[PDB]
Amino acid sequence: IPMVPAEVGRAVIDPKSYGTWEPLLDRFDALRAEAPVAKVVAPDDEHEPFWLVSSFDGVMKASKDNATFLNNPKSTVFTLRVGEMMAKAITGGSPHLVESLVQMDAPKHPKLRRLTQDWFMPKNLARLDGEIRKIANEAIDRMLGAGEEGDFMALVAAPYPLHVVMQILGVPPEDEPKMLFLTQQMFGGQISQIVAGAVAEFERYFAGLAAERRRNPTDDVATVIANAVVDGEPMSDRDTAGYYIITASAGHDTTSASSAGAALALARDPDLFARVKADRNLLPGIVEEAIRWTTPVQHFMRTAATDTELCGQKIAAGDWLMLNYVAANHDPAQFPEPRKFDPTRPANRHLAFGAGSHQCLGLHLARLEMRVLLDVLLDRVDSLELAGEPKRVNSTFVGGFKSLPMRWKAA
Ligand code: HEM
Repeated sequence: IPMVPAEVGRAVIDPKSYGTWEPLLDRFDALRAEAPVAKVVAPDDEHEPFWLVSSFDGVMKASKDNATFLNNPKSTVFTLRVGEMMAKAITGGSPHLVESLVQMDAPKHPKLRRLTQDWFMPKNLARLDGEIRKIANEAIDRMLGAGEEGDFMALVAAPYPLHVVMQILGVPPEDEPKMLFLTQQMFGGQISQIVAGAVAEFERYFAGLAAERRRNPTDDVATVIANAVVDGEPMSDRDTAGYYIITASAGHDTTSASSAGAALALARDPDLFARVKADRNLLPGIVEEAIRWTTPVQHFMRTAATDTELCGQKIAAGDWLMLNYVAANHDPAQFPEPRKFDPTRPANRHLAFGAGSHQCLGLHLARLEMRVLLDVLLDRVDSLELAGEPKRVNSTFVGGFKSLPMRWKAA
């Protein structure tokens, strides 16, 4: 049993390691080369032990072997023992606050996933070009309305993807502060009874939204969810609400982070800014690299179903494991100069969307949201730059930017 070095075991679980970023990257360089599958054990037992998987190859094999590496038995995100208890008191014994797609395994998982799979294809999403473009123009309206200076997060990256996800879920605009509470507080990085209450309110709320989409079906994803048939029957209100909830929470901060990372890289490299300004076909490479370079979803966990080996390391039945995508996406085995923001890297070769049977349902939509936003930005600004220091959020699960002060000149 290889052990992670003590300092690294402390760092990998610390939200501030992700805000800081660089030192953690260095610790992954040293760890991944010596022991890409290594045990993290807390000296005073504040969390259950887990295997840190730190190489691209480890995360890739772990991700693809969904029969061996399960999402349901244990919390799907790293948590300290206290958070796990809190979750179980809130739900009456499950570690999953809400139990949605990402927390399920076969046979239930693929049945529910398959429901929206067609809707999430590029083909179908291309029908939302206009609706997204309208929300991007609204985002850039706010940017330019602020003057020649302001916080890119507050103005553009934070609200925009949430507006897009409200639009595809049929959430009315006046319910925006409820959705933000949902993605910023309920999820995001006797209080048990208020969270239990709030969960139940969201479920009742989404059950009603789904009722309306059964009466008045539309082209959006809420309609697909609401009208689903599983095993000859409709989905329960719990599952139906679970589907709305995951779409919104998987869809928001993640796309905020990569949108932000893309604007950051454009702001810091004005020669690249000018080239994509003149040739928008450069945009897909930039989008893809912003997702890799930011790695908005920083880890997911798994539980081993059975005794197995990963990278020749023995893993015992019921072992908890962290698939660390930050570590995976900065592996020099796959990425030359892993640190550099490089838009010339090829598509569909990073692990920011994971791989295997849970691979991100929304990855085409995410990419599309970013491409559209950036196209709009590029038409409407002649010049962009940083006006202060970019700050990362301190969180272990979904990361991103707290603050992104910039300065620009309106085209
Ligand atoms: C840059 C933006 C995004 C990133 C980095 C990202 C990342 C991920 C990752 C790593 C997973 C788990 C994959 C695995 O376990 O192998 C996932 C799952 C998922 N994502 Fe995305 N995501 C993003 C955007 C979105 C968007 C915009 C939506 C929809 C609006 C979405 C919907 C989902 C859903 C429903 C799942 C669960 C899939 C399943 O369990 O089968 N995601 N995402």
